[PDB]
Amino acid sequence: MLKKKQLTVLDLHPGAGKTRRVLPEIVREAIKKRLRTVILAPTRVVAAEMEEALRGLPVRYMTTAVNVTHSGTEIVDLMCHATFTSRLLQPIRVPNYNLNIMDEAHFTDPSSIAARGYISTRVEMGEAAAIFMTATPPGTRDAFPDSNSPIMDTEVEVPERAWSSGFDWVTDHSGKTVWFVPSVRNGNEIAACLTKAGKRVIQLSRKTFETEFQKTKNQEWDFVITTDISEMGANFKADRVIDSRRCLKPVILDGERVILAGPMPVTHASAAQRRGRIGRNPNKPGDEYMYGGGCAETDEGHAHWLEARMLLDNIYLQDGLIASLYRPEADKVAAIEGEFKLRTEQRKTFVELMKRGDLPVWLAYQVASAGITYTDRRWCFDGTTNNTIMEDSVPAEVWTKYGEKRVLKPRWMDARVCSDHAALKSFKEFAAGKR
Ligand SMILES: Cn1cc(C(N)=O)c(C(F)F)n1
Repeated sequence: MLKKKQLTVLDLHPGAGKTRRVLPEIVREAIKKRLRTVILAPTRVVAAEMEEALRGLPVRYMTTAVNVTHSGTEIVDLMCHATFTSRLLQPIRVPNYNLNIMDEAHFTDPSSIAARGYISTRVEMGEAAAIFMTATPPGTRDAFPDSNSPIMDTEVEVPERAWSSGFDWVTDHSGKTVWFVPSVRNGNEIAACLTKAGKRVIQLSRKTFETEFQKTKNQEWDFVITTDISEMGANFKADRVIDSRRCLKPVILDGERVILAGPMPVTHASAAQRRGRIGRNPNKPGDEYMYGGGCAETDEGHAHWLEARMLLDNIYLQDGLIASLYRPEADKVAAIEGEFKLRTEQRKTFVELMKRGDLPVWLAYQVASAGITYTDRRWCFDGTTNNTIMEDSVPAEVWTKYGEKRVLKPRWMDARVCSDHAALKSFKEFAAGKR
């Protein structure tokens, strides 16, 4: 695996020990061979788990999720996917790693797709080796891969709203269930229904995942309601998955706005990862997977792949060369390489709108490319009428940095800024000049 110009897809089935058994073997070998190595975790939670698997090996943890005193001498770095791409974007020197290891390498967030693109391009250039660890590489068509123990698969109608009758099987179960919903809002409704029926429910989503995931260890629970973020290496001591088989797809319409389309079917890779939360313990056969729809290749035209191009157009590789997306996932977007390359000052604005601004990549790009500076929030208020953001069926309002109450009506409307209460709260703070 370790030879220059090699990219290896380590596609052992879910729970086959890629992270806890194989990875430390790869790391030991890398250190013996004096290969400057990076290890890329999808989440802080995974980073912390990796620390436990690698304990006693000389690894620099470039994350506050791990409390360790480094020697200074480590030639192996560990950071999150997002942190890697973030450092590439910024005017900070990122070592040209000889070996690049991506765990949970199916992650479809823009920064992860961009990271794969950059790393695979380095490998194709002859510069580096890489190892992508995932049970579900890009374009997999198998939603039902092998497991540590047999799984009972059943196609069944799964509720997506509060119910009073007709789904007794949901609540009659005495074990622990992980339930994949397509959005925070939808999970909130199902969670409230389960709570009303006497169940203990934890909810997980991107923004809450570190904090809330700990509750799954510290408290007793009957249900975990989660979005697709729990596809990325989240482990639960569960005996059932309920899978709506549904997700939201950000879609750019007319180059002009972003909508959250669907809910619509998940990919085969996502379904397999959802399912792969269970069947993990060879001493507990008969874990259940209840699934409420089919799969489809809904990554096609999904905005994350275009956003990944926006990231990659703005990462230095060599002169004017631009990294390509990783070949198996490169046709998911119709983009011209370099179309999104920004001049130095607009690039810095772009970066800052993502990093400090916490805006979606697409939105950050619209603002930066328009020649707007990071602190200039006039664009949050001067959109067309149909860009009015609504909060409880009334237009959302903030007090501007000038102290004037105005309706939130962004010049570029990206649905992700108001997909749930928390998101809209954050966008309100942004529009007000509060970060
Ligand atoms: C990516 N790449 C750039 C060069 C070069 N230095 O101009 C070469 C090699 F064939 F010399 N590969």
